[PDB]
Amino acid sequence: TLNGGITDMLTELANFEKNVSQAIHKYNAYRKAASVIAKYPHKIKSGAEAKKLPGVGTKIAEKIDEFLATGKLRKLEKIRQDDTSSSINFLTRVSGIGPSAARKFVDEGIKTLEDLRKNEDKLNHHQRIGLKYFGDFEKRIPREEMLQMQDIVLNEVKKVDSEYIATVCGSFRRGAESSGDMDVLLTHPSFTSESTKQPKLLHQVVEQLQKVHFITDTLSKGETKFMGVCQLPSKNDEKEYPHRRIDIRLIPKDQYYCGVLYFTGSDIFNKNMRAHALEKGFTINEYTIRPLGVTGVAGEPLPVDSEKDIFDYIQWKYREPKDRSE
DNA sequence: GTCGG
DNA sequence: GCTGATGCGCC
DNA sequence: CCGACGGCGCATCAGC
Ligand SMILES: Nc1ccn([C@H]2C[C@H](O)[C@@H](COP(=O)(O)OP(=O)(O)OP(=O)(O)O)O2)c(=O)n1
Ligand SMILES: *CC[C@H](OP(*)(=O)O)[C@H](O)COP(=O)(O)O
Ligand SMILES: [Mg+2]
Ligand SMILES: [Mg+2]
Ligand SMILES: [Mg+2]
Ligand SMILES: [Mg+2]
Ligand SMILES: [Mg+2]
Repeated sequence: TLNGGITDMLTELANFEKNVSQAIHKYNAYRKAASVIAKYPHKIKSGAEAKKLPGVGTKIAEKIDEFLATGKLRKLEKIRQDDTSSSINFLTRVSGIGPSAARKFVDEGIKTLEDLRKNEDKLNHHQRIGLKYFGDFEKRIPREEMLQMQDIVLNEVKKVDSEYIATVCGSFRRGAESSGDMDVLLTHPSFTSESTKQPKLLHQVVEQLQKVHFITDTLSKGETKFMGVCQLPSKNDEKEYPHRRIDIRLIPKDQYYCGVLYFTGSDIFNKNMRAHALEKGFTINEYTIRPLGVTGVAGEPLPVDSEKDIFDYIQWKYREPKDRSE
């Protein structure tokens, strides 16, 4: 936690701009600045030193000088002591409650956990499950438990059809000692960029995981993306494991490398890499890397035979999953 | 809030 | 129905 | 100073 105080301050400012101000670009500006300062291998002495880093301008430099002087930020001190700002920030921690829904609830007098539980009728399905597991979803997953969850998913997927390949991505594939949730990239030979030779390919895997009581709830479900809740089985007399968030993304098998690049992240690494691609006249999504024409229209997919191939196109040296974190 | 053109 | 916009989610 | 800021899946709603 070398520049922990500064990165915490910038994260708190980011969350305010997203949750209260609904200023997504100011949120992205603060997260970018937080990320670059976290990687900086010196104790920052002044704002002028911070200002030399990319993504740190005049206003963040001024907030760092204030922070290093006083140990706090008057702007945050005031945000913390404002009821409406504080209420919106709390409600946004419930899965399914974003900035819009949070501000709506605060206007209806719903500002606390007790207010939410008294007014379940006013919540959509996602928001009901977010409230139900509010405590559990706050908790991080030790790598040891992620390895157990991996064993269940991969073995259960193999039982449905041995042609499925399931890859656990997110912070796990970046080699983190704990993860916020479980992200599963799924492929099957019968789903490519060219044809859907089999229907219900994702449905069948979700059903199997429900059948053995691993998946416990569904937040949303379509043909390619599942968003739900799972839980490790516990032994006799021992306390239940917390309920965990699970994302399952079915990716065309021929577009695996763009898919696994997307799903490995981190989110800030993806934004930086995709931003850099545009500067080099390319657009990257989870399916393809495409060149941009003179117009700014995306051309045809370029050939990708590895993660590294995508880095080569945008003239970046390969970063291993472990060097893509914040 | 930042920054390259 | 459908489409397009918006909210909230994922990395 | 200015335009751009990553890209998209699913749920929900307004308008036809
Ligand atoms: N969900 C997945 C995972 C992998 N693959 C394919 C892509 C590659 O052709 C091969 C394995 O690639 P990986 O990047 O997963 O390689 P590993 O690091 O697991 O193993 P190795 O280094 O031996 O290739 O399987 C796939 O179609 N679907
Ligand atoms: C950090 C100071 C702010 O920078 P931004 O362009 O969000 C403004 O300079 C003043 O703060 P605000 O008036 O409270 O937004
Ligand atoms: Mg700078
Ligand atoms: Mg939230
Ligand atoms: Mg995340
Ligand atoms: Mg995750
Ligand atoms: Mg996730």
